[PDB]
Amino acid sequence: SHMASMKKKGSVVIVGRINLSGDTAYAQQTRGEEGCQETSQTGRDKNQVEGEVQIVSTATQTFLATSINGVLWTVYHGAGTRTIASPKGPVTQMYTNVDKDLVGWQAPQGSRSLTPCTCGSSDLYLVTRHADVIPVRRRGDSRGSLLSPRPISYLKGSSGGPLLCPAGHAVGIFKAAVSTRGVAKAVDFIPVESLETTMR
Ligand SMILES: C=C[C@@H]1C[C@]1(NC(=O)[C@@H]1C[C@@H](Oc2ncc(OC)c3ccc(Cl)cc23)CN1C(=O)[C@@H](NC(=O)OC(C)(C)C)C(C)(C)C)C(=O)NS(=O)(=O)C1CC1
Ligand SMILES: [Zn+2]
Repeated sequence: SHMASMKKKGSVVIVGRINLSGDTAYAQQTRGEEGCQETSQTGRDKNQVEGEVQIVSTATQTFLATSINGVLWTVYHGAGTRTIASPKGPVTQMYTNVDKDLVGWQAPQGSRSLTPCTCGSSDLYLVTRHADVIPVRRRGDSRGSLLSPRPISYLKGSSGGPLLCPAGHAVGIFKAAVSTRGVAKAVDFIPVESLETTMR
């Protein structure tokens, strides 16, 4: 083929956040589609970053990313091997594991990090891209049941979002829905211990 006209994939772009700083959880958009597209190609993102849970986008997908221990984590099936846009240009992943469906970049300046859970608690809460907080009972190392099942439509675009313990520690990163006839009864996640193993 003709290398001179081979395209490059864009960067992952932060387009908003799930605000969890107050009494009420709600989604905020910080960048529109025109801006997202331009920032994805340049990889230069001068927007102020805040909070632990970012809403991110490529040209073709939108999902979430969560800061834990100074690393912005998300799913490989969303991000691939892409760089993330940042103030001084594209930033290369510092973690990539296709087997775990996991990628990570250094956490953006301005972001806040969740602390990894050491509670050993099995009463969890999944935070969606729509800022719904979904009670989840932990059922194994990497699976939890929804207390109230939801159609998979409800969860689509929330991979890379956090499962939190009652104290607000990060317990895992949302990976896949366990679905029966389109209804999500459970969720698979990357447990925080796996992140911490990946970090070492
Ligand atoms: C509905 C919301 C769920 C959380 C969600 N994730 C998904 O859709 C994922 C992607 C795909 O699975 C996997 N791909 C690649 C992997 O590695 C590279 C995986 C390594 C390990 C495992 Cl576990 C799965 C992997 C299929 N899938 C399912 O969840 C599927 N379920 C699934 O596969 O369930 C079982 C695993 C139990 C079979 C299905 C779509 C059918 C519900 C999402 O929101 N995505 S997204 O929209 O944001 C998209 C990033 C833009
Ligand atoms: Zn905890």
